[PDB]
This record gives sequence, structure tokens and C-alpha cells, in this order.
Amino acid sequence: TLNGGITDMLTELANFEKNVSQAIHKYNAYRKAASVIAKYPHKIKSGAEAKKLPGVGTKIAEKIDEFLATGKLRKLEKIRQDDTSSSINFLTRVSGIGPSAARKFVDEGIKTLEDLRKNEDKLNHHQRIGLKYFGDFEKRIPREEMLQMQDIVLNEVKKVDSEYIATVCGSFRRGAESSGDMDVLLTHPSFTSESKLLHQVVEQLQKVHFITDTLSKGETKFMGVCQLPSKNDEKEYPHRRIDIRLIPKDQYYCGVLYFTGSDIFNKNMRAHALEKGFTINEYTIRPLGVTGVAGEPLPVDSEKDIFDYIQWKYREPKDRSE
DNA sequence: CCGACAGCGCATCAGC
DNA sequence: GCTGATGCGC
DNA sequence: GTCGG
Ligand SMILES: Nc1nc(C[C@H]2C[C@H](O)[C@@H](COP(=O)(O)OP(=O)(O)OP(=O)(O)O)O2)c(NC=O)c(=O)[nH]1
Ligand SMILES: [Ca+2]
Ligand SMILES: [Ca+2]
Ligand code: NA
Ligand code: NA
Ligand code: NA
Ligand code: NA
Repeated sequence: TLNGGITDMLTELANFEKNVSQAIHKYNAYRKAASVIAKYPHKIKSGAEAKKLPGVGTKIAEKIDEFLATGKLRKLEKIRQDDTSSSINFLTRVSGIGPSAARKFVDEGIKTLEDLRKNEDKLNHHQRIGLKYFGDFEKRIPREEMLQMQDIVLNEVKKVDSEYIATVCGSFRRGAESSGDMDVLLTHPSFTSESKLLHQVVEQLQKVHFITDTLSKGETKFMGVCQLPSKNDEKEYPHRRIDIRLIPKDQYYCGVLYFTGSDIFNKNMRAHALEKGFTINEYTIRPLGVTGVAGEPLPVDSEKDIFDYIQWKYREPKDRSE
């Protein structure tokens, strides 16, 4: 919005650092900078102004000054005209092709979707599914479709065993008008820290032809593809990414809190937890002893139990953007 | 000045 | 056959 | 690239 030109530039530099440079911490630095700028309530007018924000340092302030004076960044222009950097960058858009495989393909003259399709033999199973659904995976999911997807998953899970608990987390649980994918957290009273559960559920979703493809799957984590059924004369829906994570029941609501997010919120809640003598991670909340030693995990029967320990007013998922 | 920067489940590969 | 390292997505 | 110890 106010600073969309700047945040595009920084996101473009981030993707380059990750995909071409293979410099994951510079990618994250650029993303962190773009996220604080996108949240700033003023149209930035200088590099110096931007450097006041956390995560923006000298180099990005100089890039902002150049962008503001000229409307472009020379570094980006050279990157965009570099065929190797652009080909590597494009290929990483396939799910399962990362910076390493992208660079490898491009070294041997494999640079286009068409090249991938003629070189299907050289792709692993995840990359093959990424290629198959290349356009669909980059489409967003309207909330009304997420709602329909929730009803299918929740119902079929219930048909396998009435005592499963399944929760759709991610941006959907925070009320987003659209989501990138579907995140399902699953548990069962029979699965604890100290004790086919996932397979049964996946198989059922396949039998009703909801789940169409499998990227990866083990005893606790399923990553795959699903699609809503359409009516006879309608256009078919896009295929969608869906993950299902089976979490032990004594860690479930810590799981739910973590996978709901958002990232900033989790961070701010973990910061506050320490301040009160507790430490939270994706699995547990533990009390901190006088010297700093983490104690045993506390009992957590609900998401609100976690806020109670750290004497926090319960935040509705709708309000967990920060 | 310089090391940290999140880290885990699953797939795949190198090595034994 | 197995283990441990690494790519990958998140 | 940015931060902080
Ligand atoms: N779905 C998912 N999320 C995470 C991270 C946690 C922490 C983050 O605050 C929360 C939301 O992350 P996610 O990438 O799922 O994005 P979301 O907020 O759902 O946006 P979108 O994916 O575009 O709908 O999930 C994972 N772990 C590490 O990133 C993971 O493996 N899968
Ligand atoms: Ca998500
Ligand atoms: Ca399609
Ligand atoms: Na700054
Ligand atoms: Na990719
Ligand atoms: Na996503
Ligand atoms: Na350095």
C-alpha cells in the first residue's frame, strides 16, 4: 500500500538471496525489513526515515534512497537481466525444487516448465506433483472454499473415529478472507507423549476423493493435494495444498496455538511468557526455576489454559495478527 | 568485531 | 541392509 | 543484512 514499491523491491531481493545466493539469513533479513515497512503508517520519504525501524539497517536505507530518487534499483535490474538468476528463481517456484535443485537443473540446461516436463525422469515424486499442479498451487483459496474444505475434513475424520479432534489452523483460523493452503492439526486421546492414526484419516480422505495426491507422508506428518468436488456443469475447482499433522493430545493445544500464529503474535506471546517465568514452545509450556531451568511441562487442556498460566487475557484467533 | 539468525518430519543420497 | 547428512517446505 | 552480546 503506502510503501508497496519498497516492499516489492525488498521481497525481490529476499527471493534472490534465498534462491540464487543460497543465503537464507539475508532472505530472512530482507523479509523482516519488508514486513516492518509494510506495517509502517506513513509513506516513507527517506532511507534515514526507514532505518529507524527494527530490521532496516544501512544497506536497505541506501537501497530505499536509490529507489525513492530513481524509481528503480540497479542491483535488481542487473539481477533481472541475468538469465541464470532468473531461470533459477523461476524453477524454485515448483514445490520440491529448492535453490539447490534449481541450480542443478539450470547448470544442465533445464530451465523451463517444458524442460521439466521433458525431463520428468529426473524429478523426484514431490517435484513431479509440484510440476503437475504448478499453477494451482500459486492460487489463493477463498474463505468460502476453506469453509467447505473444513466441513469435508471434519466430517470424514469424525466418520473414522468419533474421538479424533481435528482443528484447521493457519490464516483460516485467524479469520483471513483467503488462505494459501489448508493446515489440519489432528489428535486422538490414545496418542500421548508417553504412549495408523494418521494413515486411517488420510486413507479416508482419499476414498471420498478429497485428497488427490501425496507429496510426503509418515506417521505424524502428511503433505498432499486436495480438491473440492464440483457440480456437473461447473468448472472444476483448483487443486489445493493440504497438510495434516498428528500431534499427541497432551501437546495438542500448544500445537494449535503455535500453528495458528501469526509469527509476530507467537513471538510476542513467548516474550511475555518469559516475563512471567514460563517458556512456551510448539510442544509445551514449562515453568522457569529461579536460576532459569525449565521445569516439567504443565497440563494444557485448552488453548486458553496457556494464556491463563502467563496471566494473559485470552486472544481470539481473529485478533492474533500481533 | 563477529556469531546468530528456528528447527523439525519426511525423502533422498552418500557412505559404510 | 543400515546410519547420518542434506534438501526441502513450513 | 541486521542485530546485539
Ligand atoms: N503451516 C505450517 N506453519 C508452520 C509455522 C507456524 C507458525 C506460523 O505462525 C503459523 C502460520 O504459518 P503458515 O506458513 O502456516 O501460514 P498462514 O499464517 O497459515 O498463511 P497462509 O499459509 O498463506 O494461509 O504456522 C510450520 N513450521 C514452520 O514454519 C509448518 O511446518 N507448517
Ligand atoms: Ca498455512
Ligand atoms: Ca487447475
Ligand atoms: Na533499524
Ligand atoms: Na520450490
Ligand atoms: Na503457505
Ligand atoms: Na558477517
